[PDB]
Amino acid sequence: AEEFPVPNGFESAYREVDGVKLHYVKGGQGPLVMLVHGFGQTWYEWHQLMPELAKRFTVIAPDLPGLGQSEPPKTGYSGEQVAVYLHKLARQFSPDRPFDLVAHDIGIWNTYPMVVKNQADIARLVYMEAPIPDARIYRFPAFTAQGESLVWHFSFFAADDRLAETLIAGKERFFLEHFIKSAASNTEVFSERLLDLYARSYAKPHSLNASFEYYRALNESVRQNAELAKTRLQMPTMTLAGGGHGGMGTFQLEQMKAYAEDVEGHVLPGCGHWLPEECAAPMNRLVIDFLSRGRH
Amino acid sequence: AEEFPVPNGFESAYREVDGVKLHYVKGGQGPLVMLVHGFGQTWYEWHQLMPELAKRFTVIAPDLPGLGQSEPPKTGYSGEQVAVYLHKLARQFSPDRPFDLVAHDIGIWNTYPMVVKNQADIARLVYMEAPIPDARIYRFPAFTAQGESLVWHFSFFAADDRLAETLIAGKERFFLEHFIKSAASNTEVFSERLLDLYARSYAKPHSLNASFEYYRALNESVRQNAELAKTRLQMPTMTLAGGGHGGMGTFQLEQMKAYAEDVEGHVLPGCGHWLPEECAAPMNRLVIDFLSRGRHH
Repeated sequence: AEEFPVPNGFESAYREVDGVKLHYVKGGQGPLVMLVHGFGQTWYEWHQLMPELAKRFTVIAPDLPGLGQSEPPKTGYSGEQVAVYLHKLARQFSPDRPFDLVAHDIGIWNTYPMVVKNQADIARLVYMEAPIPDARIYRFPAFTAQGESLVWHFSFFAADDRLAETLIAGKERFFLEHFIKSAASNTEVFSERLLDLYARSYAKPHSLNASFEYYRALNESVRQNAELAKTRLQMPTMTLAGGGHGGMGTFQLEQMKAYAEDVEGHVLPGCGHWLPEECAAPMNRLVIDFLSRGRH
Repeated sequence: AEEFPVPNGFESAYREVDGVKLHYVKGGQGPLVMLVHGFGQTWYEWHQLMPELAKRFTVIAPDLPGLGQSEPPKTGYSGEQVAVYLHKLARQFSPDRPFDLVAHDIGIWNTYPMVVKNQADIARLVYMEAPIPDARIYRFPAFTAQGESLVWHFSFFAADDRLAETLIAGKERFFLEHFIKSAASNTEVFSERLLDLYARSYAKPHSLNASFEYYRALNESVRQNAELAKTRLQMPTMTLAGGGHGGMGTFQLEQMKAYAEDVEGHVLPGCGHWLPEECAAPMNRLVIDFLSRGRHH
């Protein structure tokens, strides 16, 4: 059974990586591009980009460990631990050539360490809508003169006593709608059917827990990255951020400048946090053009 | 019915104030001292301090509107609106003489406006463990490297769609134990028995909603206080703060210095947010001593 409809010409499949059964959807021909989703979502957030990208690239979109249809990690949920699974998965399909990486939301947390540690393996990098975990996150305000801040959920999700699972269980559909729409500019793209699909997936008890374990490991990820960041990224990089309600604005590019020698960035007016769904056409265009500057 | 045990020699009663029935516990003789609780709690947090004060003062401890056994406010939940109820209540019992005020947590939010607008009615003031609503609250971090963010719950509670009530309804007892203990240094004082009492009270549906309305009005309270703070507090004031896990530390006194001409502050080591329960002996002593510098029975 599939949690989300697979696009025509793609296959839903599984690979064991270090004893963890990872789910992915894969299609196309050419050099490999890996697309990595974030919280509240699955591989499916890429379903509109995948068909167009598959015209020029072999495209793979995995479910993060514990989410979608992927087994939980056996090591842990820190960025460095999770990135190993994603790196080895990619290498199973692109052993002889570097591959491209596109990541969104906590997809960034779960890929950065494998990028900085295996630079020869990464041809081009696209990062959108999420801080790389570092001391910058400790400056985000708890509360704003407009109400809810962007990242108060960091503390909610990281809290012990299984605070988040306990409060959210039985109300996954309600919570996810509030969470997604509150960080959106374009709330309409999130139909009741779409939210139904996402809620059913993350409502699996192991997935609801997995979701929050990423946040419970965030400080550890920050400590890990403090060491990793001593080495700058050298591959061509592009950042994307939403310029509307819910988006990161200039933060995305400004942070990445401290990490990457060769980076260009765009802020998309009228778009919030969920770029692939809120602003699919221009996001898809920018990603395709950026990756197509290389061999394909 | 009483949600919490009234101390010997005290009475539990009600007073209608501007159409709102407020519950309070009262005892003792002498000048009036009003003690105002905050979130997650009721008048009962003061129950160990009350008998001691009542030896020298008339002591009144009301339930905040909508919380404990008090009706919700009819006007609104902003500090200025709620402060009217508390000021009028106090003044029914002390119409011809100034009274003392002790406030904890959102008790501060709900009293600061009536203090600044009626300075002659307030003899002495003790504030503990909460920021006065102003621009400083927008600088607290959402997420910390060590321990936990002190005020991330502001956003949770203020969120639209009744996010907090919807998630917490039916799970009040679980949520309150986590909330209280995560903001405590001495977690051991929060026995299951005591937590049962507090949770039962704020589980009343109107109380759960009321709790969050105070946070939904926080920005409005900030805007109100921006005008009010143009006049400094002139009466003797004391701040207390926990120095341990969950406490405000030096922030309490540092902010109060911007509001008060006459302030002394204390940070209590090994104590978190819940001073009256976590550190009863030193907190009670500091409060009784400070209030007893003024005229008392």
